Amino acid sequence: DSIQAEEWYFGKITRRESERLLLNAENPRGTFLVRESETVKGAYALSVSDFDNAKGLNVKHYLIRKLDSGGFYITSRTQFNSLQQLVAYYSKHADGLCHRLTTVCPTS
Repeated sequence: DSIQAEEWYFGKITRRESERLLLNAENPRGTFLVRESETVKGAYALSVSDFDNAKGLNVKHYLIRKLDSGGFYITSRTQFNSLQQLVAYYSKHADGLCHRLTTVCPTS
């Protein structure tokens, strides 16, 4: 219920560590996690594995903005009341991302 209970929530890990976890060649395309942003205080980052036509296995990082008035978004036109809801939504369809979210990042 709290974000801290969610298996895809890794909290305060670095961008480099997110890539280490996500770049496993075993992870399906759209393997993901959510971490605290290291660039924007109080924001989150959605880190997603991908297979790029030119660069092969790569990780894409999307900034999730947090509103003081409540709510989260990658883009202000598609807002959610929780990170849980945002994850559910992007798990259904890419809607802009490199791929829909498919697999919770296996751990380390």
